[PDB]
Amino acid sequence: WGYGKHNGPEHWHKDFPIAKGERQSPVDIDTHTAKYDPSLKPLSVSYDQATSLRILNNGHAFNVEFDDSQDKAVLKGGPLDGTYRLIQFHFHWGSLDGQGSEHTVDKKKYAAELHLVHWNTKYGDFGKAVQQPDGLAYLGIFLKVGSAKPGLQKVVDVLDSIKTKGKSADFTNFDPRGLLPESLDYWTYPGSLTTPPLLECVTWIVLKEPISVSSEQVLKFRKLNFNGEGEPEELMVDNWRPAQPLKNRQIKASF
Ligand SMILES: [Hg+2]
Ligand SMILES: [Zn+2]
Repeated sequence: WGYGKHNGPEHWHKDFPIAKGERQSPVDIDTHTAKYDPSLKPLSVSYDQATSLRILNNGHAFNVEFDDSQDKAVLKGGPLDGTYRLIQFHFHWGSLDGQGSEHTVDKKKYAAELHLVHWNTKYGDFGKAVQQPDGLAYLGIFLKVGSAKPGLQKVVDVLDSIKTKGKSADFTNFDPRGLLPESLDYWTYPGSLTTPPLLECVTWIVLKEPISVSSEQVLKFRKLNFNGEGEPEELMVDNWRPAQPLKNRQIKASF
């Protein structure tokens, strides 16, 4: 699988039949159809004790991994029931500033999309959460081109080190709190992973307010390689999956 024409999203259904499931992600968020649910509690993000370990190029993105052997960085409140632990974060960007996001608002697409992945700690490990309908919690944050995001530069500088697939580098003392928008207002719906296995275990929480980043910041992303070292260079761009059918699902708003 990949994002090319011969291994693109439109071919995933052959290896991952679930790609044609009933609760697939991403979806288009129709702000007029979204239903404001008053009984929705405020989001609770506690990343003050977060501990990043490394950054890795897995061939379809770059992952910032965190230490989740303890309730260091947690996500609770909101639509969620219990504690969810931060395991890793990654992005989805385009070839141009006109595309890159997996999620869209009123059919609009952003430069990129930040996804912070959390697993329901009553399941004890990550591997077991994927086996549950409420095993994961995803924080979707949209990125627009404008002013530079200061708290994102550490990441942008290390990319040269993980240019190719398989590469990794130590990445400690990184505070994810520098990547959140001002407001925690969100939309929530039942979904899945936007990459194979495409398991339908995720509880989506897409924040309303986007974070701006500079054109030179987004450009560093696009300099990454899908390919492994010593292989023909295939730039890591357009690593996003097209919106899927909501199929009866309902998208709720906290605002
Ligand atoms: Hg699941
Ligand atoms: Zn993602």
